Amino acid sequence: SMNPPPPETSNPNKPKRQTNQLQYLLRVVLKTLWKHQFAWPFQQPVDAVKLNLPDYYKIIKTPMDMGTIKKRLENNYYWNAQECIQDFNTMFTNCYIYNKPGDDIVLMAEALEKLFLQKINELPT
Repeated sequence: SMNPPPPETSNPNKPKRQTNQLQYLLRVVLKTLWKHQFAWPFQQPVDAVKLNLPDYYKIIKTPMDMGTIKKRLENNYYWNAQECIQDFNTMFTNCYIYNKPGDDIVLMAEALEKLFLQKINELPT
């Protein structure tokens, strides 16, 4: 029922890059999803205490959220675009795992994921 430490956003010994694809992931992908009307549940780690979801972190063992992704991008945490794309997909998958089809939160994730897919379809070479 308690919250775990959040995913790390800083690790000085992890090697880092600022590739054109990573810049696109921040300036296009993250920015588009972050401003969406349905972004709010995904803008920070799930607070299982405040939301009264005592089983959330029993089921979700690789938590991820756009607040974490935003900090990772702004902090140049990643080596490549695939790492960041994986974080987005982990976020969506966690939502679908924990919740039920048709739940409001699932419809919200689906809308954000549709935009995600549209933007990553134009990921620059």
